[PDB]
Amino acid sequence: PSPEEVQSWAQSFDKLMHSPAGRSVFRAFLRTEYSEENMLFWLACEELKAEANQHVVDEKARLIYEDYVSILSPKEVSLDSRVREGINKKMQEPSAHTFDDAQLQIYTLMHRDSYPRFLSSPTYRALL
Repeated sequence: PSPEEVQSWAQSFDKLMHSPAGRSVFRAFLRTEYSEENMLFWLACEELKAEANQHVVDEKARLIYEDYVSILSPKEVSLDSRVREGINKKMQEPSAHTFDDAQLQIYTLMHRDSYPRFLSSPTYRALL
């Protein structure tokens, strides 16, 4: 929580996701703009990598395809296109890298829509 996490996260993005306190401040600022669901969408996607098993890989795969692609609330991650078909075709016999295309597209939305304002958001200048 020192000006290092602040000066460090402003020079590179990895340091922001490769640390517990980073994923935290980002989880809060986003909550304001009502853009936190995408946050979990990243952990749930990068969580399936600590498995790559086979039996649990299927149950969990549904939680992701169910909690979003199916239906649940207006908080549906902004996504739906050529990828909606690739996920439905790859859904059979999934793997620890099926959302690699979806999880990527989103990580880009936060980097492009949240980084320009986060670098100047009070949540980050509030500790500066």
